[PDB]
Amino acid sequence: YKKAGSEFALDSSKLEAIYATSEADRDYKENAVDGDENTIWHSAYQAADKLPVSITIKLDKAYDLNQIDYLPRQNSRNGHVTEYKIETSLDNENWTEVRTGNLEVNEAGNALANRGYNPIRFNTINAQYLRFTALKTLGDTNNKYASAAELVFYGK
Ligand SMILES: [Ca+2]
Ligand SMILES: [Ca+2]
Repeated sequence: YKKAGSEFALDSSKLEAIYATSEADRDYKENAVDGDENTIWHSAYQAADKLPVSITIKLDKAYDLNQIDYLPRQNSRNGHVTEYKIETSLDNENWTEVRTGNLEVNEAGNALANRGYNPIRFNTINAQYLRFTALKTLGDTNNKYASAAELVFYGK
């Protein structure tokens, strides 16, 4: 039987990545919301690159949103987000801060506790744009670059 809430997951074709602070290689912003667990967005990792970095997703219409799931890159820890901010907008110009938060880490504070989908819930807000910002991340250099395999959105 279904997980409470799962019927409200939006198809990934409804999510367009319209902005990211930077990108590396072929790890395009669009890959954070292409419904493919195997493709990632990864921000750039040259000397002047640093956190924070953001990625902005446009939905096909406004929704009443109350959750996104963050899926970490599945075959490497580089860019795993550990602290994030969520903002939303109706017009891609006036932003509301909807939450900041942390994803759980291990005892050492150097690896994610949950390698799968990490739920990020917030009070329902009508929005057509959501900006996800990586404030802290893990990697072979920590707190420098972010990645995301998927951002799954829930709304009505
Ligand atoms: Ca998409
Ligand atoms: Ca992907």
